[PDB]
Amino acid sequence: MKVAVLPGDGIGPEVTEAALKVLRALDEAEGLGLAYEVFPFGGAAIDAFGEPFPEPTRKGVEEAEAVLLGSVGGPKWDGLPRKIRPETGLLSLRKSQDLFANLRPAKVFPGLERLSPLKEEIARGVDVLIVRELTGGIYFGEPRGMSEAEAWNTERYSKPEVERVARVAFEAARKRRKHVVSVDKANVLEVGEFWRKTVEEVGRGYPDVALEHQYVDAMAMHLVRSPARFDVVVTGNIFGDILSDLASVLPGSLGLLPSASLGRGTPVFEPVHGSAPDIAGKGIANPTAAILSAAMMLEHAFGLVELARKVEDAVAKALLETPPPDLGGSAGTEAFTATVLRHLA
Amino acid sequence: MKVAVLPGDGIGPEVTEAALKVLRALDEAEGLGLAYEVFPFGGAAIDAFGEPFPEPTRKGVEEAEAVLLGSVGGPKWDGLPRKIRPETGLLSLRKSQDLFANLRPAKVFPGLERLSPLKEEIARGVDVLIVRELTGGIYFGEPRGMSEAEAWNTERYSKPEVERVARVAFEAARKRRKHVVSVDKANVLEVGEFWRKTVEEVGRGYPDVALEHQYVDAMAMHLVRSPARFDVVVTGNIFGDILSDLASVLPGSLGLLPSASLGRGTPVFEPVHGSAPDIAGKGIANPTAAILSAAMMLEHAFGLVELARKVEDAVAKALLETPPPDLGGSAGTEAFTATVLRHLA
Ligand SMILES: CS/C=C(\O)C(=O)O
Ligand SMILES: CS/C=C(\O)C(=O)O
Ligand SMILES: [Mg+2]
Ligand SMILES: [Mg+2]
Repeated sequence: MKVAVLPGDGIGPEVTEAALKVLRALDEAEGLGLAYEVFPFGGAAIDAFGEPFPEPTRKGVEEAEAVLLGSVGGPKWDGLPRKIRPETGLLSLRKSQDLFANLRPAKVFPGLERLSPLKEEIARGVDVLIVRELTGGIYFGEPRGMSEAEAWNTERYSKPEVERVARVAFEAARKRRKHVVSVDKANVLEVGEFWRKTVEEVGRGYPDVALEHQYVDAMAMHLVRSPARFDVVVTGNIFGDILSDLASVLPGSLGLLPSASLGRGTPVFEPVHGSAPDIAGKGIANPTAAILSAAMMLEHAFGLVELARKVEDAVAKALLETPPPDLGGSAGTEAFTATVLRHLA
Repeated sequence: MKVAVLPGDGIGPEVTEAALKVLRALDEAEGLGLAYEVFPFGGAAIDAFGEPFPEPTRKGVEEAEAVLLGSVGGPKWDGLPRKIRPETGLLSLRKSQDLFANLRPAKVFPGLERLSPLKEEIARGVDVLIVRELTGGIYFGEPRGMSEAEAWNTERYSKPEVERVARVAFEAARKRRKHVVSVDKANVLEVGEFWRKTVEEVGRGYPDVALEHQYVDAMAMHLVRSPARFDVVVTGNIFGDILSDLASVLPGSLGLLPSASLGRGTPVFEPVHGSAPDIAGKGIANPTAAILSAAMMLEHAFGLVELARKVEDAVAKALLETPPPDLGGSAGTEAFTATVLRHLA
């Protein structure tokens, strides 16, 4: 279990640190290879190297079997050359490993229905994972331009691009509730039809996982009227861009949300939240997102599903017992983490 | 006020009839040109003409200043040649008038917050109109195809296409709460940038209406966390296809939802709901959608905004006093309509 740890900026190191306490506790009690090293990333890296993705860090990432990322960015770097801003650090990092699968789970833990924008009965049981294709589609298609009278972008997927992201979604569902929904616009766009026929075929290699197809519009509705019926959801880039964002508001607090990015290279696992300069150093950031990213790490990077569910279950109990300030309670970062640890023990 | 009335099938004529009672009442009390004629459309037209969009109806549409549509379709026509199915009637009708602007309002009437999938506090006050470009974008772009190893669609807007739909949204906002949000993916797609710069420029011709720009993902979130802050929302075809569907689940009952389609030709105003064969002839269909389409007609086709708000206000009072079965109450089509009429008087 060789992890490169990239705490970054703002609340990044605070929440990262909380995740490590959890990973460490887990190491001592269960004995894992846990070996890890802290590299400077983003702002922290600029401060000390003139650039956000240094070669020592680049070296660490490569060699590591997984990256636990914090968050990067902040005022003290916002007026800087695009090529060198902390955000372009993220972009290089991701590109550097050809991560084509973004996993974002939206979960409403038992008792936390009160937080959802949805009504109690609709929010109960929600636990959906959105799997987004990262490297293809309209965001990257050629030809693409703007003339004065018109503009054009091209949505483009090839068969191997659809296949790999599909495969990730199926692996994921097998570790979960064995049900996949694939989202396209197949009744209108050929790229849609193409997606659907291709995923249908991949699904044939996972006879344990059921597969079902919906239209992106239909799906935007279901995510609001009845999100609790879904398990894994997989889709193309732009739609994933919309849908995970849609799914994400569901638990009703930013501090709850983890992320994994998978592909060829080193998997990266990060909280969705940014570096939160307005609260950095206050010891109040909710570390759930980070801890849940470690959980996701154990799961997707190390096939350690049971340990992942153990963290999740501890976190779910902590969120009830000593909820953080963003959940309406009082537990600062260290104190909440201590509650997670009481439940791992 | 020359209206071609196209009741169609299933609950179509039932709910259409309710809207006419309202329009008629409104005619006698306020004196409008109300003149109208019932043409057979969809199934009804097939039954008696071998085809769903007959030339008498085609004639009526053209010559009429507005079409009040019911709904078409049903089992007794589903196994028929594409070219002749009731749905292709809809398609020809719409095409025949080059309707490029689809307006769908999602409204949570006071006291009906209980119906929303959203929580009471978020649902209160929601009254958003989604304006969708109908005739351009990726749904229609060339080149477009599927090979065996890949598939491609092209998203394409020209400056006059963006302009006309923008204009419709601005006209609409002036009649409402004078605030427009334009939704694109401008930080990634040139078509996005192009949309945004173009709408920005149109906005300059409506100095009474404020204009604001969001990303389709951001907007999917806002529609769920805080839909009550919006007035008119305008966007491209595919995004509109997603977003209005998203907005539409918000009032929390299909029977509440109206639609207008505007362009060069005759404006058509219809309920979003289909022909509902499973309840046709039972005298229970909620006629709110239809009545609200007449309301939309008065408004968008005849600039009669005050009369439109009068219908809306009556409908809102009826929905509280004698709610229909789909709202959890008992009022069948005639009885609910009678409650609308008591409040128009
Ligand atoms: C393009 S991938 C973005 C994320 O993974 C995030 O915002 O956490
Ligand atoms: C393509 S436009 C669709 C509608 O207007 C509707 O479903 O009511
Ligand atoms: Mg399968
Ligand atoms: Mg303006």
